[PDB]
Amino acid sequence: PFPWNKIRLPEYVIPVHYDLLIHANLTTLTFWGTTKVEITASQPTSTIILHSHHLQISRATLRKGLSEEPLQVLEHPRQEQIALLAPEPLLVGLPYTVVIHYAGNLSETFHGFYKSTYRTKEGELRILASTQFEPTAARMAFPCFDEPAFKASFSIKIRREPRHLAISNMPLVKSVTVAEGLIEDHFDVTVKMSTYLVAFIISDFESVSKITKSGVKVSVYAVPDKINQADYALDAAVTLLEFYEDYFSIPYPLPKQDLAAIPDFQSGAMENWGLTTYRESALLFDAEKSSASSKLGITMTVAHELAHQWFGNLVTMEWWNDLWLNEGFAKFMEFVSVSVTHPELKVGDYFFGKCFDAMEVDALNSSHPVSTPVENPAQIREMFDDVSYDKGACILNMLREYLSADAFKSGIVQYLQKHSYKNTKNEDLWDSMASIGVDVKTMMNTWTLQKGFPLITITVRGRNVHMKQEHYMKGDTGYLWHVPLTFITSKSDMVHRFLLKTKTDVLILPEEVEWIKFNVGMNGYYIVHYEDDGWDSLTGLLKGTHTAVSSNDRASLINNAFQLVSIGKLSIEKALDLSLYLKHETEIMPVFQGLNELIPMYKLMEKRDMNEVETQFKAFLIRLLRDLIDKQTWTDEGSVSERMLRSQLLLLACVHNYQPCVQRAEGYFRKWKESNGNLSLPVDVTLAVFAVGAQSTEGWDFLYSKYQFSLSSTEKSQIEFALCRTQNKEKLQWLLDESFKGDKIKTQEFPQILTLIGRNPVGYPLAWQFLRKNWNKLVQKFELGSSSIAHMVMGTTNQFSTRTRLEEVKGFFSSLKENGSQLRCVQQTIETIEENIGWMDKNFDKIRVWLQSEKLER
Ligand SMILES: *[C@@H]1O[C@H](CO)[C@@H](O[C@@H]2O[C@H](CO)[C@@H](O)[C@H](O)[C@H]2NC(C)=O)[C@H](O)[C@H]1NC(C)=O
Ligand SMILES: *[C@@H]1O[C@H](CO)[C@@H](O[C@@H]2O[C@H](CO)[C@@H](O)[C@H](O)[C@H]2NC(C)=O)[C@H](O)[C@H]1NC(C)=O
Ligand SMILES: CC(C)C[C@H](NC(=O)[C@@H](O)[C@H](N)Cc1ccccc1)C(=O)O
Ligand SMILES: *[C@@H]1O[C@H](CO)[C@@H](O)[C@H](O)[C@H]1NC(C)=O
Ligand SMILES: [K+]
Ligand SMILES: [K+]
Ligand SMILES: [Zn+2]
Repeated sequence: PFPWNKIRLPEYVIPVHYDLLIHANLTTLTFWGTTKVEITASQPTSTIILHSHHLQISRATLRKGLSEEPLQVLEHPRQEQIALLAPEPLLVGLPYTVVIHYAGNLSETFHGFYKSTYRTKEGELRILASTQFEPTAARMAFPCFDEPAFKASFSIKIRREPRHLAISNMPLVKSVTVAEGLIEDHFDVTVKMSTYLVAFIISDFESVSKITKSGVKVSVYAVPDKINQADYALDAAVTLLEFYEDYFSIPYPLPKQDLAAIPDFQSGAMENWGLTTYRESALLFDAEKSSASSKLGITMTVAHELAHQWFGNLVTMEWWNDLWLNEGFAKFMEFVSVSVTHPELKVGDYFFGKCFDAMEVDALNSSHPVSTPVENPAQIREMFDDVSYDKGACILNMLREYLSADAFKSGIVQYLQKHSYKNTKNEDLWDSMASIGVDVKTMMNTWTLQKGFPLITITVRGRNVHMKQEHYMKGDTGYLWHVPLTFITSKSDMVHRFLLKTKTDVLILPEEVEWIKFNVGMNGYYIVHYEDDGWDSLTGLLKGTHTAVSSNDRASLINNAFQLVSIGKLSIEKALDLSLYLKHETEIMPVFQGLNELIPMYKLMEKRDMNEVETQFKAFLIRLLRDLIDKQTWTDEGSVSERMLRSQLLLLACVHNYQPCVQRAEGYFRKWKESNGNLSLPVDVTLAVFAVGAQSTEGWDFLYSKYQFSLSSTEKSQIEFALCRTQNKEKLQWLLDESFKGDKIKTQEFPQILTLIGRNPVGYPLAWQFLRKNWNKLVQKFELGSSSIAHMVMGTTNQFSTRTRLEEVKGFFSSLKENGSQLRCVQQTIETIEENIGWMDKNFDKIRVWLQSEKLER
């Protein structure tokens, strides 16, 4: 019988130091290790439980300090634990070293100690071996006390062949020849840290480097054929690292930081201390072929991972229930940092957007509080979602606006200083912020310990402004938040603030107003509804003088109008009437928000027998933006904002067959193709151009023939997108089969390819079938409940709208039993489908008839 029956490890055996030897064979795909960990026991025990997953342990011994003893090894593969059995008890307070020799196979997934491949520009296959342990995979590389609060120092030794280069968290102290054809690289001992942050990579990478003003050596690593795309990320890393050292008032503790581009990577990037890892697409920039969105993306990702060096590495959450302490803060700092470091990106314009994303999931019963209990690996992995990231960021933005920016800054600095090299709970952050009436802790508990967000309802009767709060949920709570409300009026540009702490309250204006708008700049995780003549007043404002409020305010009105349709407070008709203001809009955020609210309506239709209204609805959309579409140049000119807007509108108009866009596109593609790819296309039109070109066999085959050889993450992305738009079912199967096989398109792309095909009007049946027939191998490759699996579940089902379809979805996921039926994402699609059924049963006919009335304009 295994002597320990909990998922969590015992509390009373604590490691202080690991000494890790790793010898990998990149030709036989095998590895051998020797882990030594120094421990002490606070209670007496002759059993030591630690984590191990898929390692074959050959031998385990216990050292006293001279004296050595063999330990009996027991295995519990479900708990992912081994029991080491001592012949004598451990004496309390005395030091012991546990020594374990074991072996493994390089993982073929994207986690643990795993295999990654690439092609040389001369066509030769190349293997490297990299790591990804967050949250629970460290234990697949080396046996350990694999929970984030057992922090320890690490001394890492990698044995390898001369032709390879090894890198890890810390600098290389020395390289020792241990046998003919075998070198041992010794890395310097780390600072105290969590096991999930250990990293190592064995490759033939090349590097470029730059020294910060503070003496940190920053380096980017990539494969030899792509190292000339590292320059932009290197400049960015230096600037951002310098920024944070100043902002947090705590220098970066390590002598070097490396940023490595991995050719096979499941997430976008990872914060391992001193050795941050990235998808190639999240790190490498090509001056001539990369997009504005990709440049924006590299900067933010680097910003994010370097933020983690303080938030996550230096100060770490005690347990994964409080993961948002790492991920919410990192996501937020992206915006804090990059808006000083790269003001030309104007990233603050886009902050709002994440908040609305979170609200899509958070408005459902299947959401969870920011801070919420989890126990097993799949549960822990599911914390890496939009609540921990995006709501975590949003509520911090909210707290920040509520104290000064300086006060906020002071709190986080005291917090980082006090908890340096340690672990925090949710309550520790609040004690810090509470020590800079004002009660931050009660306030921030409402935002972290209960799910969802409030609807604030505004009633104006003369000078009295009645504010009311209740819990927003799509189909009892009595939940209450402390909401920092902001607002502006027709009489002053000055922003007014009210802390609504109660179900209702009232303020008195010094004079009556033509109009009033709440949640200014959308710095608040809540939505607003206006009673009486309120929305007609706001709709009249956007139709007469839209620039009376900001872009961001316009975007928030659009979103809230449609969110309120979904719970019955506003009619679909009044919201679409508001949409009409977009005829005159010019700014990226409200145009994109409109689209975010309107495209999904035709998406639901596309999956039904509804072609008359689908077509009317799409005509209306293009007509709504037609002026802004016709005003776009087929160039790469302007700000990042202008470019992203350009690229999206051109794609949109061409996908909906607006004939002037299409003919131009056809023409660009013909000349491109007839030069055999030699002509340079403007990057911003290339999506639109490839999408049109891929509608012919000639064009699709041609496009695919360039994918083989491309080195540009953007160009590959653009080709992927275009090929997935084909209406030939045999080609959509191929793409699905191939990316899954991973040889001609890499499997890291499969999730998104599966989603784009699920979005294809004639592809959705194929994508839903493929996910079902291939579930087990996909779960093995990506893990339950990773984001990837989550994105696949929702990407293939969340646009369904019928009961027949709901029963399909329910029946499949139920059959999976212990292998997927408890997944949070499955509950989320189900409730999404359920909301789709009712939204469409109510509004379908209303839209049909509204589209007709809106031609009493002709
Ligand atoms: C590494 O992979 C090999 C081969 O895929 C594993 O060895 C096999 O184990 C299976 C299943 O128990 C046996 O039926 C086979 O006969 C084995 N093949 C060989 C060549 O030994 C091996 O277990 C893996 N290592 C670890 C730790 O899991
Ligand atoms: C990994 O395993 C290979 C295959 O056994 C090792 O093989 C060396 O390389 C070639 C390929 O077979 C042989 O001709 C050599 O003679 C083998 N070793 C030597 C010293 O000559 C390879 O060295 C191993 N790599 C690691 C890192 O352990
Ligand atoms: C939010 C993005 C800008 C980048 C993001 N990376 C991170 O959050 C890292 O800080 C995470 N700590 C890495 C991670 C992601 C998924 C599973 C395990 C581990 C990612 O999506 O990978
Ligand atoms: C909301 O959540 C809980 C947990 O799954 C459940 O008991 C309850 O049925 C849910 N409410 C509705 C309307 O489904
Ligand atoms: K400073
Ligand atoms: K969960
Ligand atoms: Zn992160």
